[PDB]
Amino acid sequence: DILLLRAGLPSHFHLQLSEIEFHEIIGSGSFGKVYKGRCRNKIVAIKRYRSKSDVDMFCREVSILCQLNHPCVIQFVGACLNDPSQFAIVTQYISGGSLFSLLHEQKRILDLQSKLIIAVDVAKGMEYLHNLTQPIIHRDLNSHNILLYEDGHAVVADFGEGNLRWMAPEVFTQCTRYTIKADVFSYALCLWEILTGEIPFAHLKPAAAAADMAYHHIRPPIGYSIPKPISSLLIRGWNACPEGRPEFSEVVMKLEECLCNI
Ligand SMILES: CNc1cc(Oc2c(Cl)cc(NC(=O)Nc3cccc(C(F)(F)F)c3)cc2Cl)ncn1
Repeated sequence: DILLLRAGLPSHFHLQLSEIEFHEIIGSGSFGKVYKGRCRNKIVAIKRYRSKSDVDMFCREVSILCQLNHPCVIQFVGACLNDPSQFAIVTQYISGGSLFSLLHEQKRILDLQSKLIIAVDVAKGMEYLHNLTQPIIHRDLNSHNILLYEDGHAVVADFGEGNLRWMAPEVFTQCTRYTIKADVFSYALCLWEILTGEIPFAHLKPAAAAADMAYHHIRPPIGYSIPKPISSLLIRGWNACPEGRPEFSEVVMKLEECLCNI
């Protein structure tokens, strides 16, 4: 199974653990630890791994990562595949921190152009993922999974955390496979999060906020201040009906159009 991955993975992506230099620990998880370090004269982040469940996730992640090549998506450096002790995933380190920190922790006041540049960059990355021959549903797009360069540009990542006529809506929805349009919903919430500088339903806990969007059809408030083209993107973006949400190819277009008038 691992051998099948070794073969499909381009040779230049093959790392030897000795090639990788581990400095500090940045985060933890079910998979193991995430180190910062140095590899091939680059400052990198290393996802070091500690069952068949765990390995299935490892192969999945590498298979995803070796395909990704876009300036708005995380950048794969390589993977070490010799034996399950040495399993690691290396990516180019990004130093500007998450979008979450910029908005809610550093609480920095942002120009509309600064806001729109991050928003466009995230839309491009998503457009990229959705337009792969085998499209990738991020499924967990949020401001924690959006990293920033020091000049204000953004990158999309993933830290890794019967008859229908009479069916209850919650039951119907579980029988309906979700699509890439699930990312457009998440994205819309991020877009609101950018412009307002507030966490979506900040006064609520996560599961409480989710229930109000699903059961009670509540969205974050869209003020008059927010520009017409973007408030439009919001309205259509977090539409309960997936088919009513726009593609990222259109999202990029509308947003780039805005960057010209600013
Ligand atoms: C703190 N600066 C960092 C941290 C860092 O850690 C990471 C991150 Cl953030 C991500 C990943 N790997 C992935 O994101 N993999 C992935 C899997 C499925 C889909 C996607 C995507 F991009 F399509 F959403 C990405 C690994 C590490 Cl070590 N990396 C850089 N700078």
